Amino acid sequence: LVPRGSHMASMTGGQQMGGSMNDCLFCKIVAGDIPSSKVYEDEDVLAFLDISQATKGHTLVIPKEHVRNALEMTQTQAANLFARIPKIARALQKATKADGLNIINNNEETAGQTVFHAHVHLVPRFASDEFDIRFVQHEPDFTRLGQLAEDIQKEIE
Amino acid sequence: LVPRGSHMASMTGGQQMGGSMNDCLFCKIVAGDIPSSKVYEDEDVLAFLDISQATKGHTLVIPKEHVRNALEMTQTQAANLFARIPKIARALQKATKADGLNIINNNEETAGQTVFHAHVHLVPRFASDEFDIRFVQHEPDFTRLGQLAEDIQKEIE
Ligand code: NA
Ligand code: NA
Ligand code: NA
Ligand code: NA
Ligand SMILES: [Zn+2]
Ligand SMILES: [Zn+2]
Repeated sequence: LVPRGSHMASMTGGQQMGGSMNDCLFCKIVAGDIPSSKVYEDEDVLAFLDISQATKGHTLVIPKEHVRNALEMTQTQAANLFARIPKIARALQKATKADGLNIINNNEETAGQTVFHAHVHLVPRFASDEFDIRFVQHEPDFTRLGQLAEDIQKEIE
Repeated sequence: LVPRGSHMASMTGGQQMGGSMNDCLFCKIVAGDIPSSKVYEDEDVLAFLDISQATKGHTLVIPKEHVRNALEMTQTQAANLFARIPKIARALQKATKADGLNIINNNEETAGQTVFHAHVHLVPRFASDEFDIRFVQHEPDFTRLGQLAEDIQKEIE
């Protein structure tokens, strides 16, 4: 596991905020210091087009309150961030006439995270894209699978 | 857009539930009719290992209440489903000693959806995987990008 230990430690991982994180591009966008291509904003959340446009309409939805990623969120932070996502996604699909949509949150560098303020990608999909998720499949060993589930249950409890 | 029109139509897309959806494998799992490799359960949510194990510990988190996908959810449905996800993800990461994690929801067939009961994938990542997300990048035309954001804003409002 990743090291912990801060005068601002959070119970759920990461740091509590003791106004914004420094050297955080997304905090600077929230503060209005740096411009973004905005599509939605309310008291808790900001959504803007991802400038790299993995597909047409690719959007990031971020909390205004800084948190590193979902691995470090409280249930309240996660509930607040995602409550807005269906409404934004419906609008994105309508505007782009998309056939489908992927919702993606990446946590830490091995999962592709490079900006350390939580962001949820909304990636419209068009029956055409160079965008893709490689979901490989394996045949389960049910005995090992049962033991893995037991191990994970232990950690929740 | 996809056709609408049902005696059980939902305001947010899809159908309201008028006890469970028939011919739904995930509803049958929720009902306890079909077994699953469970890792977490509460009043609103069930999480179990995905039998295909895209990576070690790959888990699906589903609402007990049937809804097709996030495109058709209410804010309450989305808030309830994702509130539990950080806690489950932390446990999964601890149990597997994962270096990162992807959180993914796929909506409709072009985005990879094949089971039509909403499910959020938690995909542990290990610095090793054959699992991958292909996030292609493009250079923006800022004038077109600004018009696209305007169009999307129009649909939210
Ligand atoms: Na935290
Ligand atoms: Na990311
Ligand atoms: Na609905
Ligand atoms: Na899926
Ligand atoms: Zn930030
Ligand atoms: Zn169902």
